[PDB]
Amino acid sequence: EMEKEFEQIDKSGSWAAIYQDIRHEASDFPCRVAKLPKNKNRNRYRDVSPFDHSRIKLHQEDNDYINASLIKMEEAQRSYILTQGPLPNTCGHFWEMVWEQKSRGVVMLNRVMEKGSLKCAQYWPQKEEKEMIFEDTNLKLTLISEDIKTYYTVRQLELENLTTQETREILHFHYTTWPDFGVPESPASFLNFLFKVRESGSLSPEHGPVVVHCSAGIGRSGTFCLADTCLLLMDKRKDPSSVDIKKVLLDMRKFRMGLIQTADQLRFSYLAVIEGAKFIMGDSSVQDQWKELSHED
Ligand SMILES: O=C(O)C(=O)Nc1ccc(I)cc1C(=O)O
Repeated sequence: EMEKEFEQIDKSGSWAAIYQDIRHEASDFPCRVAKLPKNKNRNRYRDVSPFDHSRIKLHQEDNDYINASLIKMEEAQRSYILTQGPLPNTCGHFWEMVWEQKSRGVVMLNRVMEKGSLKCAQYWPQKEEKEMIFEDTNLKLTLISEDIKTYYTVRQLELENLTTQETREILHFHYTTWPDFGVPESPASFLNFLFKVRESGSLSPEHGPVVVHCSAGIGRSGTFCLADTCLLLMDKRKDPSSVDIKKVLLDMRKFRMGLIQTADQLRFSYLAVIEGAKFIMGDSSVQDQWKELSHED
C-alpha cells in the first residue's frame, strides 16, 4: 500500500529526497536530433528535449522534428504523446502530428499566459467564425463549440486535411487553474478533470495516443499521466498494493526526460492515486463527489 508509504514519507518530511532519488535514477538517452542546429527554433526550452528513441517524427521530407515524445506504457496498455506548448512557428507541426498520429484528444494543462510570460502559442481558434489555416502543413482548424467550466474548458475542434479534405473531430481539454511548477487545487478537481478526459473516449485504444502538453511537456503533463497510468494499472488487476508509483514514474522517464518537475507534484501524484483508488476499487459514487467538490459549474 502506497497510503502507508505516503504517511511514512510525510512523517519523515522526505519528499524532496525521494524526488531527488528519482531525478538521480532517471534515464539518460541521447537527443541528438533535438539538438541539431536546424532545430534550434523548434524547441521552447534549452534543457527540455525529446530522446531520439521515443521522439515523434513528422511525416514530412524537409524536417521531421517536433519536440514531442511517445510514452508507451506497455503493462498498463496506454500511450500518450507528450509535447511542449507549440511555438509560433511549430503550430502547423503540432497539428500535423495530431493528424498523423490519429489522436482524438489534446489535453492542455497550462495557460497561454503564466507568471508574466507567454508559455505557449495560441494554437487553436478562439472563435467559430475565425478559423486557423496552417499553410506549411496544409491544415485547417475550426472551433466547433466550447463548454466552459470554472477551472477548465472543453472544446470541440474540427481538423481538416486540406490535401484531401478528410476531416476529424478533436476534443481539447483545457485545464486553466493548474499553476506552472505547481499542483491542482485538490485531488478532487484534478480527478474530476481526468475523468472528464477518460469519459470522452479520447484515451481509448481505437484512437491514436492522446496528446498531453503543458508549457514544456514534462511537469504538469508528467503529473497528469502518472496518475492516469497508475489508476489504469490498479484497474486491470484490481490490486492497488501492486502499484509502485515511483517505479511507474521511472518507467515513464525512459520515454521523456523530467516528468514531474517538483517534489510537491510527486506528492500530489500519490494523493490523486490514493483518492482515485476509491473509484477503481468499486465505489463509483466518488465520481460525483469529486464533481461536486470541484465546483465546476
Ligand atoms: O509547464 C510545465 O508544467 C513545465 O514542466 N514547465 C517547465 C519545465 C522545464 C523548464 I527548463 C521550464 C518550464 C516552464 O514552463 O518554464
